[PDB]
Amino acid sequence: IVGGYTCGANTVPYQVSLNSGYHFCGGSLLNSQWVVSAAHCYKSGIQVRLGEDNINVVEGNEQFISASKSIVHPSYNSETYNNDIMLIKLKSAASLNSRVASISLPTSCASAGTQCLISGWGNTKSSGTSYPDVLKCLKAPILSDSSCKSASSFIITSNMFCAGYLEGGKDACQGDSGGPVVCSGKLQGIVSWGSGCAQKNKPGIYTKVCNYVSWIKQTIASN
Ligand SMILES: COC(=O)[C@H](Cc1cccc(C(=N)N)c1)NC(=O)CNS(=O)(=O)c1ccc(C)cc1
Ligand SMILES: [Ca+2]
Repeated sequence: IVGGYTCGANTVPYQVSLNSGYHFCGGSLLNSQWVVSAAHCYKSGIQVRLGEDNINVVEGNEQFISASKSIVHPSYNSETYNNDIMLIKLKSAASLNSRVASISLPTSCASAGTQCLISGWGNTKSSGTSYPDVLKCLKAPILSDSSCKSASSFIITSNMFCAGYLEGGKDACQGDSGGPVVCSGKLQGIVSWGSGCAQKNKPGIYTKVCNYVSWIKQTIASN
């Protein structure tokens, strides 16, 4: 997260870190047994880390639980990142508490201009690299598709939205992928892609979660 702020320990209790020896992506807890992340974060041997603030220090509220199954969206396209969404089932249910908690799925989508909270342990620099230990947070609005497309020339699909600031300085970044975009109490986005980080006229691109809720619910019901 570039241009954000330190969230405060466990203030984003649905935020998970995906670990394969090291943090590599974010995720969001959606019930005690399931995490949602980006398909482009898929790998085998994922350990889900819940209750994290400092990812390099055991502070006392963590739960480390191995993935038992990962399910990449049936129509995920790795070239364009269309349908960049994945479900991860935990080998054992998380013990839910004030620091390890689910985020509600939307019943309807979020409109342009709606303010959201984006969070993660990604790079905090727009030029070069610096990776934080504690969770970072950013408030950012959803942009209209037309403004986003005209400013950026990005090719996006109806399964993506743009959020951030066209002027630059505030954005998600490498290492935030898979993590949450929460707007008005609902998980509306997953950190997916962009061009650099926090560059002018290059806002962040997010998987549009509202389009996937029926798939999420039926997948969870059957697995
Ligand atoms: C700094 O490193 C990068 O090049 C960015 C990081 C990144 C990741 C996620 C979000 C942002 C953001 N600024 N909001 C930035 N990667 C990428 O930006 C994308 N990875 S990518 O290069 O593999 C890629 C690019 C474009 C498509 C359609 C699909 C995949
Ligand atoms: Ca920790």
